[PDB]
Amino acid sequence: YRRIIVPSKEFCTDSGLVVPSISYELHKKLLSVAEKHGLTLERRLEMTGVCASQMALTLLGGPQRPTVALLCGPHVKGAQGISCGRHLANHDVQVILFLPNFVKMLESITNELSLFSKTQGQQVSSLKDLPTSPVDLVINCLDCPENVFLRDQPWYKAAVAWANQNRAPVLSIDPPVHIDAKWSLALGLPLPLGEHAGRIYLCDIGIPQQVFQEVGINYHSPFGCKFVIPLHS
Amino acid sequence: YRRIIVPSKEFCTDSGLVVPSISYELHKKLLSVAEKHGLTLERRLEMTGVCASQMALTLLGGPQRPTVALLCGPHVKGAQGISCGRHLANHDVQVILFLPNFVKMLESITNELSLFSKTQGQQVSSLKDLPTSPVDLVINCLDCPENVFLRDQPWYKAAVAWANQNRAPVLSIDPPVHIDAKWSLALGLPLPLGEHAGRIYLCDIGIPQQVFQEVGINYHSPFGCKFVIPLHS
Repeated sequence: YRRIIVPSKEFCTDSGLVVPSISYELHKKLLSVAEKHGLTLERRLEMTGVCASQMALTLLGGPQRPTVALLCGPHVKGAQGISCGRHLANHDVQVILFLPNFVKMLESITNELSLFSKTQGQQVSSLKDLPTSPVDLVINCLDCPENVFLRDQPWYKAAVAWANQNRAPVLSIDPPVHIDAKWSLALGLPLPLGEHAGRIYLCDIGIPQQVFQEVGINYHSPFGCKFVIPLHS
Repeated sequence: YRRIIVPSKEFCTDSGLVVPSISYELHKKLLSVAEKHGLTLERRLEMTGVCASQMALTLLGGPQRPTVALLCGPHVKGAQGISCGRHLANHDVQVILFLPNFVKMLESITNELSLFSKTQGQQVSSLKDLPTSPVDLVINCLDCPENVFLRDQPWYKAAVAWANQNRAPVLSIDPPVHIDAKWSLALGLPLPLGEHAGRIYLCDIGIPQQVFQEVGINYHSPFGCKFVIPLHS
């Protein structure tokens, strides 16, 4: 039944609990309020990396080491990818992180890269440095909602072309609404993601119940004991 | 076999991998270097809360709601308990958090309580406000290594007495070396915890391989695909 009421796609859990989508703006408002009450970006980046890497370890079978190609953009969504990549590298996954070069440094990127640099992971700026043969998993964090001209950039188009030619299944962490992912990972509550997001999962990102209430969402947890759950149309 | 070499108790994993203890001083050094490289306290508090709550949810049976009494001190170890408590509350566990009153405020406590206040959790400063009947789980975060006189304090002795009389099993998150815990949770690498720690588990707190090397530890992950693992003598 319906325990989450928003003030547009609707999903349900394995147990039948309805989880509706929220708009980009309401998701942004929710996170801002969460941040005001002490759930900082750095905290969320850390938790998102742990919980995403747990999901990806499940996708990798979770018993040579499996190989993951991580495709990150120069934005906060790409920083979430680097966190996930560091946690995977910490757990003996062969991680190759692609991130194009840029000039305007971003705090979250700088911080995640600093920790990633101390792992056995490989950071590359060229798509040619990525494996030729299909990897076990591609993780896609190339696109960000705030960069409307990002999808027109040659570097982006090449990265997408690389993912399509590799043949490994694609997990997209926190993709935008408008690469065909095998799976996609929504955070907190889903945006109205469509068929190109593939199999949709939801990740808990630490948001207390009353933060939802403050933005006019009547929220009850759809997670049970799990931090990442499958969602169905 | 031995893939973790330190410059004192030794544990092993289910698969036979040897995990040695390290001194308090080396553990402190390890985390300081981790911090220097961007693994801030706030990130670790969030991660520790997630992974400890995941462990606690397994102890709770991982399916009325289960009930947890959280006993925290006015210190960083107590802040780790509050983090675990907020994550449990987010997952529909009935959480009652004990923290005694104090005057010298602490950033980590303040930030964790701010988030916990927005959950359905209950914060209390009196032991009489805790259940009269056995709860499902007691989580102990009462003691901290930095305070040698803490155990002499009436408030602490009372809290320990409360835990001993409740009948519920006790999980101790990150206890000091010198309450008989059923299980204890070590972080990153274990201290030489003895028999009063009960069944010892190790939690991944997100520390990259090369941070260990910088403090003289030849480290290889004992975790496999798990973020919390049981250790045996």
